[PDB]
Amino acid sequence: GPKFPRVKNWELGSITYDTLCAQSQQDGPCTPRRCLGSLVLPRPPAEQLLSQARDFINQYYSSIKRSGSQAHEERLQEVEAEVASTGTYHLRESELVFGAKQAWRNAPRCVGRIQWGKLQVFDARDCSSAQEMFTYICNHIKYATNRGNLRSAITVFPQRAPGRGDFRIWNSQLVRYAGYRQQDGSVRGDPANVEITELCIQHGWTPGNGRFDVLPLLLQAPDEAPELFVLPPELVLEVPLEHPTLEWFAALGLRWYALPAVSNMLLEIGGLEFSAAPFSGWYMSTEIGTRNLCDPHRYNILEDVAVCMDLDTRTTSSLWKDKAAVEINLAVLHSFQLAKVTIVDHHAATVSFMKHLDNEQKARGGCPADWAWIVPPISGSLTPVFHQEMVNYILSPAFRYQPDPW
Amino acid sequence: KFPRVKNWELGSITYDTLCAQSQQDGPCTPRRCLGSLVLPRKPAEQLLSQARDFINQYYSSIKRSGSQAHEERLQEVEAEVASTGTYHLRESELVFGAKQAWRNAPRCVGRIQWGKLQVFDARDCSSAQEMFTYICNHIKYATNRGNLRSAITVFPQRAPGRGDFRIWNSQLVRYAGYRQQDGSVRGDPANVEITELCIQHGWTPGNGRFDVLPLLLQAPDEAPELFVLPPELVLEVPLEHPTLEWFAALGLRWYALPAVSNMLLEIGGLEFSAAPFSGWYMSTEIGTRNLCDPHRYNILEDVAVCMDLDTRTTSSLWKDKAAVEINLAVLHSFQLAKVTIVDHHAATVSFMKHLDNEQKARGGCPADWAWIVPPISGSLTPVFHQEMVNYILSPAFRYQPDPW
Ligand code: HEM
Ligand code: HEM
Ligand SMILES: CNCc1cccc(OCc2ccc3ccc(N)nc3c2)c1
Ligand SMILES: CNCc1cccc(OCc2ccc3ccc(N)nc3c2)c1
Ligand SMILES: C[C@H](O)[C@H](O)[C@H]1CNc2nc(N)[nH]c(=O)c2N1
Ligand SMILES: C[C@H](O)[C@H](O)[C@H]1CNc2nc(N)[nH]c(=O)c2N1
Ligand SMILES: [Zn+2]
Repeated sequence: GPKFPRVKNWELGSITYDTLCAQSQQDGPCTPRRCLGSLVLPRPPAEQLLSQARDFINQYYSSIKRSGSQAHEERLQEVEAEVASTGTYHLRESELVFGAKQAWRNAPRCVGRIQWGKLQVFDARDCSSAQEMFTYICNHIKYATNRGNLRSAITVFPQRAPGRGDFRIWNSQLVRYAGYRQQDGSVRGDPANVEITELCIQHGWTPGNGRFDVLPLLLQAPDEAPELFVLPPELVLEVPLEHPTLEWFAALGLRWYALPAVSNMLLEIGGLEFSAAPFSGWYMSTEIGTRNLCDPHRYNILEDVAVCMDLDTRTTSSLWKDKAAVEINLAVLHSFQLAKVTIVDHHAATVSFMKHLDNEQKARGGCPADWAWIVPPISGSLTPVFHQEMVNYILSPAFRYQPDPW
Repeated sequence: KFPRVKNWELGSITYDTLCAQSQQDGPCTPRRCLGSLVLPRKPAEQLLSQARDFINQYYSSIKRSGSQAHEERLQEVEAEVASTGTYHLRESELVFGAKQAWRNAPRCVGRIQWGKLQVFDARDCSSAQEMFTYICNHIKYATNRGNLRSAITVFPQRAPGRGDFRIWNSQLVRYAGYRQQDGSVRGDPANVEITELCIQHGWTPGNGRFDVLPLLLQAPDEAPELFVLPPELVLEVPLEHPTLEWFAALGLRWYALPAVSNMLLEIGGLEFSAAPFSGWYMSTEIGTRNLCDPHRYNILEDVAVCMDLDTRTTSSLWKDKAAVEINLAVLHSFQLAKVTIVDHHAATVSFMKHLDNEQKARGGCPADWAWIVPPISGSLTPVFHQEMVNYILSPAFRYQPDPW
């Protein structure tokens, strides 16, 4: 009936319509001729800045129920004046907080959005050096880790400025394991991290040689070479992996870090671009257990675990990969619980997401979601989100990919 | 322009140029992607263009493009359409058309097999009784005592101002779903509606969990007729587990032949409303979807209790552990019964080889990532890490409304 996408849940038979998608002011990669929804990474003039700024200020005043008021029209005139004399403008602190949270809420690929209202926003817009960035980051890590009782947080560094260089954190995460290319062609540690490891070495880092060496931070303040900073070990909480019934699993010496803190994304609010704005939550167990440890192009431990479980690895039909993978995931969950470090399994996460979808249906008339990323990498059809159709679209404020600084 | 397509495990890049041959719209627009939706929301010059395109594909396929036979066949089609508003395919064109529709099916992980398809021409069918004979022969051929062979039977095309030939069942073999008035369903909940239609058309119902349904067959503008399949034609595999001796005690079983019968086959603008086709099962369809889906037989909790797993909490991954044992039971049992089946690992591996064949052959291959990636162990298969482009090519299989 209504002129909006109809959206079905096939488990429950329930129907909704997404009206929120009509607020998208930015095109995705799909056309009526072909769907490109499965691609990971598909491919200012003051007039364009102003329309984005106005849109965000409207968003802000709506959220505090003062839409159309005197303070709304004054903030609008102030932003236009600011832009008129300087080419850019600045956010009030409470505007920054609302934007950072709206950006997380708007992120289609995040299954953890039930939590979006509980985000601690650290304003670091006064930072003027790389040393100072290191201080802010350390504080963030400390606050976010909270000795294993993890708290969502984001630290926002100064925005892109006309005729000045960007604040950048070169590492893709605040905590990452080194990946050392060996003379045979293979990689010790995390192959995902080969490039960043070699950049750290060029910049003067004395390299380790373990499978789990924590990388130093490479931090770049405006118009300056990046500087190297070693994280003090006591700040970086790690969890050794053991299995509840398989006693040998502990002998593998596997481990992972507690804090998933992404640091290379661009946070865009009202046309303003924050090139350095690391944020962190807590892991879903399949991220560590299935992706980081079992991806063929990552740690690739599946065959090793399977051999220890004495499975038949000469034939697909023994389901040795599925069997090993479940035990690895169980080890991740059990170890994190034993260490009292916050973690969530893929069943509890997806159930909480279904609740999130129901909330946003009422609050906003929809919720942008990327099915391929929301559905977990193991046990897909055993979670409720698998049977839930989703509509994917770009809303702003937004977290965005950005080119590597080198 | 043309999509850049990357495999994230191997770092290799292709470009899809096949998609430029798509002439029919999908559901997506640049404002929003609707790729996860299961079903679509909803003259003579048009028929002539689709007809001309298909004939061109056919003569190109046999390397005789431009031949005298080619030019004449285009005039034949043009003469039939100008005179009658429609036209008919020759058997060879139909055989080609059916294979191309399979080859073009973006949701099918089994397309490495696309050239090996037996095509039965049932276009000289005039009654429901005749459709039944054709269907029984199809099942007999396809089943082949456990050595499954892909096949399709094609019934008369749709015609203006006449009802359609239809098989009302979604698959030729399906288990009944009886709704007990205390809410629950005995049997397959996916089939409650078809089960009820059968009963009021005069079927005496059973009361088991695996009662094979009769077929409702409809000749144009006639009420459908009921036909019970000869029990010897329906091959079933009882499920047991290689190590859990209690598993056989569950009484689980499934049929060998996945034979879809409600899709529409479109070739060169002609529409075949009844064109059932079958191949063989991939184990996850039975183990994960049919037996473990919450809105199907939903046996996860039962198997979990038998394995003495901690059902109290999600963090024990009881669901994942039971699911794996069920899929293992399916593989073991089909293999023990000498019935064709492929596991999701072998299947996705063969699909990758297919993407590669098709890249060289046609410059791309339409694929629906959400459907190609198996319902358990997604990222442990190569297809997970492969980007895919989805679009509609003709000839094609399409959904069509339920005839009731
Ligand atoms: C609090 C617990 C959280 C959980 C369990 C969670 C879970 C996830 C997961 C599993 C993914 C998929 C990423 C992958 O597979 O590599 C993801 C993506 C994402 N998350 Fe969340 N998240 C959480 C908190 C946050 C926070 C605090 C933010 C930002 C303020 C955030 C923003 C994002 C963004 C932008 C993506 C997409 C990244 C990309 O496109 O590459 N998440 N999240
Ligand atoms: C020979 C072995 C075959 C295998 C292993 C196979 C595998 C599969 C699987 C796993 C699906 C997903 C279906 C679901 O989840 O319900 C599928 C879908 C599909 N298959 Fe195949 N298939 C085979 C043969 C065939 C043949 C012979 C045809 C037609 C000539 C065909 C046409 C299709 C079509 C049109 C779909 C999409 C159905 C829909 O959208 O509902 N397949 N296939
Ligand atoms: C390989 N895909 C791109 C890529 C590269 C590096 C990290 C990353 O992770 C995304 C991401 C972002 C935020 C997250 C928040 C919480 C969490 N558990 N995982 C999260 C994962 C994604
Ligand atoms: C969109 N409705 C989903 C739906 C409803 C009814 C049957 C069905 O089966 C799809 C299907 C089609 C062809 C197949 C060929 C081989 C095979 N193993 N499974 C196959 C599965 C799928
Ligand atoms: C090709 C495909 O898009 C790619 O492998 C995606 C699929 N789904 C994903 N889902 C999550 N959560 N994270 C990922 O990196 C990916 N990768
Ligand atoms: C909502 C979602 O698109 C829907 O559940 C799809 C997902 N992928 C699937 N994949 C296959 N093979 N079969 C299916 O029925 C589905 N269902
Ligand atoms: Zn799309």
